[PDB]
Amino acid sequence: LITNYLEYFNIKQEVTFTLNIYLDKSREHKQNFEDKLKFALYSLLVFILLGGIGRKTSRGFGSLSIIDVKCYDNSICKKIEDLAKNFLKISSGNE
RNA sequence: AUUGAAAGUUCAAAGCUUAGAUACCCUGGAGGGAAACCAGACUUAACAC
Repeated sequence: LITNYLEYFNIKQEVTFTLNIYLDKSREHKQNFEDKLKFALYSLLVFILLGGIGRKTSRGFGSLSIIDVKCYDNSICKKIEDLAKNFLKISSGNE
């Protein structure tokens, strides 16, 4: 009971992680792979911008924030790289 | 009324004897127990005011 109670307080502030994304190229452009993938990368950006990880993300906990994005295949993601660079500096709320 | 008449190719007799469907021969080669999946959802009640 004490272990179960004390583990609950392992809450840290500012957990920082690196999310790598690998891609299987062997899975070809079957019908619409490239656009499906681009839409999925946009969905990932929208997740990083509007959602969080873990429990009760609907109440602010686990809120995510971008620190650095780096593309490695421009032809697929170079419109997500900059569009996420669009969040490394936010002067005011209206912006 | 004929170079005729008469005359059982018959009798006895084991397709038997010896003889190994045996000799050589890998159920082996190839093949990812993987694929997908949020430990998460939410506060409510009571009376006082």
